[PDB]
Amino acid sequence: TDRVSVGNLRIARVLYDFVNNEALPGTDIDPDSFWAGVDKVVADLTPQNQALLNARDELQAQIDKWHRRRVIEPIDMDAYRQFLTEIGYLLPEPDDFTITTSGVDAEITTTAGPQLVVPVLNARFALNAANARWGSLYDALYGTDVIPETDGAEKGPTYNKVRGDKVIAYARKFLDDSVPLSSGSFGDATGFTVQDGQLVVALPDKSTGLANPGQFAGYTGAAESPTSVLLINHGLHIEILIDPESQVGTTDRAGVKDVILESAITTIMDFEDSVAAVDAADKVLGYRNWLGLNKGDLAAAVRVLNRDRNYTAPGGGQFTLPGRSLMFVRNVGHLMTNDAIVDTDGSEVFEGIMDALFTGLIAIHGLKASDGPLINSRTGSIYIVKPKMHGPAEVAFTCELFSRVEDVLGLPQNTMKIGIMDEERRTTVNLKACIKAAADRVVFINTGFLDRTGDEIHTSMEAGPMVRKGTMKSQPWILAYEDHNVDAGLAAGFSGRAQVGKGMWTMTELMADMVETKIAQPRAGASTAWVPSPTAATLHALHYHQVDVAAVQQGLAGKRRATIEQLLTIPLAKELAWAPDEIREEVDNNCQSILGYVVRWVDQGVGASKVPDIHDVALMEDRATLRISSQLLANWLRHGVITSADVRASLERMAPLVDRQNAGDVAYRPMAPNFDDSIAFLAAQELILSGAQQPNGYTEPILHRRRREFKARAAE
Ligand SMILES: O=C(O)/C(O)=C/C(=O)c1c[nH]c2ccccc12
Ligand SMILES: O=C(O)/C(O)=C/C(=O)c1c[nH]c2ccccc12
Ligand SMILES: [Mg+2]
Ligand SMILES: [Mg+2]
Ligand SMILES: [Mg+2]
Ligand SMILES: [Mg+2]
Repeated sequence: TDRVSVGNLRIARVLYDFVNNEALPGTDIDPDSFWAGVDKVVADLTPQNQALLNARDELQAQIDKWHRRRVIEPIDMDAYRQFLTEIGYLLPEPDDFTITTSGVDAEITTTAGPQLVVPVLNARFALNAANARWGSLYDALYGTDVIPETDGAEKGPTYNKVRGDKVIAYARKFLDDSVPLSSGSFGDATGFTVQDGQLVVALPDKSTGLANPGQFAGYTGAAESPTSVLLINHGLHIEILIDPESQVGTTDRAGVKDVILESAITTIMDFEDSVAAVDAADKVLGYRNWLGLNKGDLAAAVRVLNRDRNYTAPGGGQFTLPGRSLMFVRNVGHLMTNDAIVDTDGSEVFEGIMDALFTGLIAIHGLKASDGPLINSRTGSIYIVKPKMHGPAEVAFTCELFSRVEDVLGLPQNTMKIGIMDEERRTTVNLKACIKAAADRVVFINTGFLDRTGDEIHTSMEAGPMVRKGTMKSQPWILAYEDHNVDAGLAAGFSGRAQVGKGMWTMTELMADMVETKIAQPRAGASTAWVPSPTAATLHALHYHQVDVAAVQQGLAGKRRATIEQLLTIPLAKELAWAPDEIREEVDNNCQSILGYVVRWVDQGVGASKVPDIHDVALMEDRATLRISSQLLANWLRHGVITSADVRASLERMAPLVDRQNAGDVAYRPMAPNFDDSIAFLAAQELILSGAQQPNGYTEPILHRRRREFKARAAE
């Protein structure tokens, strides 16, 4: 075969060559030392990794049996909690402590703003994401439904000046709200000059300054005639571009062309739930993009990474603001193996261990000058998001895994920082202990609420039928879970030190709703929350201007707003909650969601994209939504809500629907009418019917297997 032998390992040639020829040069790490380190880290940590997974199996088995020796319905909370305690699921809270993480960048410790997540396998999206640090507010307002397409203000093939005027007025009002004038309104401004180092705004009757002069951050061009004016509010920059000779500028009363918002302050380059990668060839594509990102030289077809932005300080001197979001990388979690490396017995190597070694190695390039200044962390950290951990022993393992990798890479200890996803129940209920296990590495906690819902369903699979998917977002457990996350963070001293993050808005086209509703996240003390696109980053940024996150977090200090009983309130459906037609649309909804996502995953290897749902609402969802949908259907089938023919009929009904929605594509092979000849259709069916039997309801084992099958089939 085509592998390279290194001690006990057999490494796929593509990955071996990539590491040697692309990743290693420039690092000063000796190739022989690196590979021997890989072999030794893998040898030392593999049995512990496996034991952690066995522990999940043991715990879930005990829970399944507890429910199966079932009473007559309502759960006895005191008994249940005592049970969780006795089996080591629910562990004691450690005493109060404060995190000690150092060498973290201001983007994480201090700045509250949007956090963008993007599939690393897509080079052009990853590039747009890195550049999303700065975004046009005019484009984001004009191009979405935040400005209502009413009579007269609708989007056409050419610019609609009536709609344009609304965009302008929306932005003026934002300016008045965020950086107030001493008197008057930006709506009445006729010009901007800089005089003796202070901003002067001409009104039609007089001139005025900012109510708070300190919000004047800089400018470009001559002071007497600046091309732009830079402001700051709540640590976020706003830049008024001034150009009377432009399409929009000629219409504006002050010659204003656009308002640019500092938007995606950080971006997560994703190797996990938003990509499909099932072998070395797939991993390498991802590693190569992550490499191009850190070196500054990634470029896509049809392009490049933005340079830093130049300004003149009011006081007088040239300075620079970052032109890119600070980049995290999301590694895969502890579950999966990947044949990119096998051992001598032919066993696949743990993929999470590989990601640490390789994304860790590659990240070193972002700590040094690109060939321009260094791309990423100026304070010397590597930021890794670690998803899907179950409890504090699993966090401690990641800690030791990073420590060992730091040794192999010749990096100082604690260089590799951890963004902890709070997205599994055993982590939620032991959160304080989970943070403590990462006390000198943690840079965020985040409520990954979609995965969290999946785990909620799987954990209590045998308890009874669960409420519908759309109901989950408002169940007591999840609300308690959101508050409990913030409390634990603030109490560990995250304020000023680490991000307290919240979850993804998935409805990419429903931007007016996002602007209206996602404001609840910073209001809840979240210093960050996830957005699916640069456009969504720009709009979510509005929320950080209206909400003083720092102040909100100070007010929340010391409070305990969720009990363990609330956390443990299983989302069981009640007596006769649904009519026949309600059950049927919930089934169709889920079968459509599964099919539309799985067909692109297995056939084209796309792990995330805009997928229209049943009512054609565009959704940017990923593997976690699949986890929920398959687990819910498995749960309804398990408890007799629906029959196996119900499931079949719905799959078979929804399948041509999906073929139609994707009739546009060219690599698309239709599932109907020969369903059993469709590897994707079979994968979809398997995720439901075998769903209850997947470890913690995870979808990767079925998905990886079927994608690999498809790839193999398309080669004979
Ligand atoms: O009485 C109780 O409340 C309680 O929980 C009893 C026990 O767990 C055990 C008693 N003998 C044992 C041997 C092995 C493992 C557990 C036990
Ligand atoms: O809630 C979770 O468990 C979680 O981790 C969220 C996600 O991964 C994403 C949800 N929609 C997305 C679109 C693009 C990239 C990532 C995502
Ligand atoms: Mg006992
Ligand atoms: Mg997740
Ligand atoms: Mg319901
Ligand atoms: Mg199981």
